[PDB]
Amino acid sequence: DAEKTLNHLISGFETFEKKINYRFKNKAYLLQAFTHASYHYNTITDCYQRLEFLGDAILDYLITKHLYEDPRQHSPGVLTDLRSALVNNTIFASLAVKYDYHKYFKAVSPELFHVIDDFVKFQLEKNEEDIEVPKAMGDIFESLAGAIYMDSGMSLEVVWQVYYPMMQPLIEKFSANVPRSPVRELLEMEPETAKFSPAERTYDGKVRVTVEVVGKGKFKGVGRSYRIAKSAAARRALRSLK
Amino acid sequence: DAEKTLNHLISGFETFEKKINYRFKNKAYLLQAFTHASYHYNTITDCYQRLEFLGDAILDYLITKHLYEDPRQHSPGVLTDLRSALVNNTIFASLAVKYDYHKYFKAVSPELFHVIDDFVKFQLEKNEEDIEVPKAMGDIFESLAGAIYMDSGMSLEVVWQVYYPMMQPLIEKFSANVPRSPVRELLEMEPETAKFSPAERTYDGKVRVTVEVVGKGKFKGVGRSYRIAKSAAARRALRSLK
Repeated sequence: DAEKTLNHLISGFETFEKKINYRFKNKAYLLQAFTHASYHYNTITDCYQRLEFLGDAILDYLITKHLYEDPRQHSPGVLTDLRSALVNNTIFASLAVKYDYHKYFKAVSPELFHVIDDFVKFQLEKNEEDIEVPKAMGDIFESLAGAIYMDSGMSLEVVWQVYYPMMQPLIEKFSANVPRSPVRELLEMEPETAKFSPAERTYDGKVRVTVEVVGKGKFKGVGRSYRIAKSAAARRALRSLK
Repeated sequence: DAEKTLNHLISGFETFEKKINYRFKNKAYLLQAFTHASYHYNTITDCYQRLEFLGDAILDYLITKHLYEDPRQHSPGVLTDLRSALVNNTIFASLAVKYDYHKYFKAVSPELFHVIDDFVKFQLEKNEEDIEVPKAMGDIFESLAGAIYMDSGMSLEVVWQVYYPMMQPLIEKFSANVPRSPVRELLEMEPETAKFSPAERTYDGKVRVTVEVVGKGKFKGVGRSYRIAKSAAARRALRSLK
């Protein structure tokens, strides 16, 4: 008999919905999100794997919409590093356990749990390297996103309401700690008080540019593109004025 | 002088906006989307690279929302193949030229254009293998998506209004031509007239399942997960009834 097999299965999820602050209308989405493959007891939904897939795309689109909107207005080279370091099944996974995803994880695997656990313990100790990683726990951070979306009528903002909070901090500590895109570093630096020459091309076919400043004189950049010539000019500048 | 440098730069884009059926309020988004790095003439926007990045995520989220909603309700193994074959900078690129993206591409590179061209010609001939690929032309199929979105106040549906049309056909020809997920192959096949045993586990620890049918008798599947045991049961079934 179904309708009750289920309550059986979601007993406890009460806290989890509390912890993450969201409340599932179809609880079956919750459960599935969390049903691994080895959990041969659940016969009423698919494992979460199909919601893992979906969820990726979402977190992607999102962490990306994010990084790209950052007023730090990153260079595109650092954007793909940042994208790459932030979407990352190992990060996803370290969030899940920061968030207890592993307390409601449904599977059959002692094997897997000593892992999952040796893994959980590492994370927290660290929090006042060589430690292997429970793939699945990035995998469910994904799935849930899928789950929640599918719950809210496919709402991106909703999923974001929930998940921002969780990465917001990580995302932020990554970015402060990068290459200050040097034009922006210093359009910011000296606002309307630094000026950029038209672009002018060169004998070995590169673009060159030149920056003047407030009685701090003028610096001269070169590179194979404008964007680059520009920052190279900025970079030599940025240097002086320290 | 700026305001006119620009009209200079977008002369022609009239057709392109026509061809794809969309009309840019800020034309500068259009232009940028299309400004390569080697195009040292444009000094009023960034090259499109930052909009390439953004655009990826979008097409991703989208082609994905797509594949996952497909009533064929694919297995998750085929979903990542399909995702992988459809998002693919080489496909993106073959759409761009199917769509003339290359007529409005701004760059400096004869070098690149013999490529771009030897490339364009190949595609069309084919249309009533060893041919190398202009990365940039997937790259701008992406960017535009970025562009358009950024134009429409960040509207996903809008970008989709435009881009669906372009992949809709490709997407569709890929899917018809895959592994028919065998449960679905035949919940479809024989609707309410095929039944699935509870799951029952085994001596070497796998899940097993059994399917009965309309006086077409009963077939028996095994695999390390339920989902799998199921289709394996389905598969042996599917076989008989041909």
